[PDB]
Amino acid sequence: VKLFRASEPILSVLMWGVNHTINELSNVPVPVMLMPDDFKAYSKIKVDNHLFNKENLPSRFKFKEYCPMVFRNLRERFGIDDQDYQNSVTRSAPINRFLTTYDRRFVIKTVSSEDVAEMHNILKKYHQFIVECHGNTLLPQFLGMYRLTVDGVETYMVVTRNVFSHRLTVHRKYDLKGVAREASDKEKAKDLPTFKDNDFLNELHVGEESKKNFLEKLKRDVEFLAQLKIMDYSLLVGIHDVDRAEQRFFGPGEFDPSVDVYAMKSHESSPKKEVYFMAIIDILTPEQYSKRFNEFMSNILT
Amino acid sequence: KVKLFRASEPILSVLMWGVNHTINELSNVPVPVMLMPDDFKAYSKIKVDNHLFNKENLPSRFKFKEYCPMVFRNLRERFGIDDQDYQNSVTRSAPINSTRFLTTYDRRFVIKTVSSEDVAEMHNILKKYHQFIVECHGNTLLPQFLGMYRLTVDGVETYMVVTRNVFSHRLTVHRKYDLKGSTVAREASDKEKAKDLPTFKDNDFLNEGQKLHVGEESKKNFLEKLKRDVEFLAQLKIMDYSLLVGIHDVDRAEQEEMEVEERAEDGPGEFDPSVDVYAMKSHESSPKKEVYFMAIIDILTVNPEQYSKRFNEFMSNILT
Ligand SMILES: Nc1ncnc2c1ncn2[C@@H]1O[C@H](COP(=O)(O)OP(=O)(O)NP(=O)(O)O)[C@@H](O)[C@H]1O
Ligand SMILES: Nc1ncnc2c1ncn2[C@@H]1O[C@H](COP(=O)(O)OP(=O)(O)NP(=O)(O)O)[C@@H](O)[C@H]1O
Ligand SMILES: Nc1ncnc2c1ncn2[C@@H]1O[C@H](COP(=O)(O)OP(=O)(O)NP(=O)(O)O)[C@@H](O)[C@H]1O
Repeated sequence: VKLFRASEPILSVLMWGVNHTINELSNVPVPVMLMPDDFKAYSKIKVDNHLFNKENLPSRFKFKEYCPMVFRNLRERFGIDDQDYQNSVTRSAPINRFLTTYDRRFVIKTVSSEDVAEMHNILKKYHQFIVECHGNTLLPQFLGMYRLTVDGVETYMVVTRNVFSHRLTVHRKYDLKGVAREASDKEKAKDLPTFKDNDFLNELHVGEESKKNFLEKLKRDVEFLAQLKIMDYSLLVGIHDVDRAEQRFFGPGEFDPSVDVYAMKSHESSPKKEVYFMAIIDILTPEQYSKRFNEFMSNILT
Repeated sequence: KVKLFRASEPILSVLMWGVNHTINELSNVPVPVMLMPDDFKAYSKIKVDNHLFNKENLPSRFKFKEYCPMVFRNLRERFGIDDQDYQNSVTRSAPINSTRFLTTYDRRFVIKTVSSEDVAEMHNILKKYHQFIVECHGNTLLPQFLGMYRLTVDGVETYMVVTRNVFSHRLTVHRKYDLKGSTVAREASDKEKAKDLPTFKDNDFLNEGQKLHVGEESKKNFLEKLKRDVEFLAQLKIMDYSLLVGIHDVDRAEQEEMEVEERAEDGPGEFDPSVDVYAMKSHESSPKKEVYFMAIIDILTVNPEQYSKRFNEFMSNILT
């Protein structure tokens, strides 16, 4: 029995909604190819309950899903099962605009109508690239996109794969832009600092073989982004120090590569034993920035 | 596994979609200790406007509304009907027709199109009808109401009520009567009489000498329901409802089926009573071995009191 209990009503609708669309999809055959109309398509449902089912949901709400077929394809191409995706959103309320699913597998980002429009502008080209690179990318993985309507207010959301491990704690964020920007004495007053380029140089050893696959990947992504006149991303980086973690059951530095899709173990010949997470984030908003950024990352490996 | 909701008309698709939708929704909703007053004023409404998506069987745009869902789920429970079952009967394959007199593909349930006025009359009587199904434990010749819906397709509204079938989902009806016990000439038409399975009326039955012989403990259970049922209806300003009577001929049912097997080369007279709920066997010492099906239908200078009494006498006499 899926109650849709959640702190905010808007969260209840997101749960209700992901549940609804995925069940509905399980009844729509998986086609032999996507079609052009699939990229212009959506699903809209308006609910009006009167004296019924009022416990966790609002009685009146709308739920809209953009290009359901495309995103179910992307999901597949990212090795994510629909039932799993559904369980991660519905089984428990997502948690703390930036959300994670209760199990930390997926990130839910609130976005503007301009973003949704930008998404539409890039989606076919972006899909074709996921095909061509067989899902092996450092680009953000777009899992679904929705418009919720609660109390006449519209809210747009994109679901992506979390960059960080869903289990392994993180101990240092780095948002790497590639001009100077640092961390705020106000932001450094928080438990998990979001440091930038300048702070990174002021303060990663994966080997020479993973670099030969990371950079292979990263450079092709950055190319594709340029040609989309997309600029202003970051590369998000995470660090998990194993030793500190220690201070039936899993173990230290133990992770599932098919789940924590961005996770990289450290070399043997390397200072502390740690697990890194790296992927490209925030792409919804060219060549200079791609050369200037691609070079910054390459200068952070050995 | 995949439910296409494929059907002869878009309206039936939407019917399938909607029964599927609501039963599924309902599965996420606990089962209450009691119903509350508002449960009887309650409804669910859904509006779908898909665009370029999922258009093979459903329309892109439709509405589905279910009346007092909690109250019908409860009716279903008291009539010994699982919601998953009910749902599979409506959604596994398209219902078939006889819009706008359908049966589920498996002949368990009947879907009747009704009027707006009918839907109103259901609301009027619903609180009373429910309480009646309570004190009578589900034992009644009255219609078993399992659901009530409004469909909107092409901006047209269609009202439908689901009942349990009076007839067997398995055994074959070879003859049927619709009886009111009226004073007026009730006979089947020239057109009716030439139909495949004509719906005969009071005077046909009478001028035909048929009695039904069910034998005592059956006759008693039946007549007791009838008295209680019709007295309930008369209480609720209800008139013009009929006793629906189907006859099944076992012998003819053993030969007809023996014709399919033969041409296909190129128990008998019994039924689960928990399923065929209005069926009674013919009396041990009767001519033909027969199964009857009898229920009241159509409840949505004569007044209701007199019609209740009258109807009851005629009915109480249709069978020895
Ligand atoms: N896939 C992901 N996995 C884990 N964390 C993520 C993921 N995507 C985004 N984030 C986080 O979500 C964040 C959004 O960044 P936002 O920093 O607050 O930038 P900002 O410009 O400084 N704030 P704003 O004023 O709203 O523009 C960062 O903390 C990211 O680490
Ligand atoms: N054109 C419409 N658009 C949307 N809703 C409508 C429309 N027309 C009728 N309705 C609603 O559909 C209903 C269902 O039919 P209505 O039969 O008379 O039921 P009711 O008996 O009035 N329900 P209740 O008051 O609980 O006894 C109406 O009351 C309206 O709520
Ligand atoms: N529960 C039921 N099971 C099987 N048949 C039913 C059931 N309820 C009603 N019927 C049908 O109802 C019939 C006669 O009345 P019903 O007519 O179809 O309403 P009506 O269309 O308003 N009046 P009419 O069509 O002229 O007889 C029978 O022939 C049955 O086919």
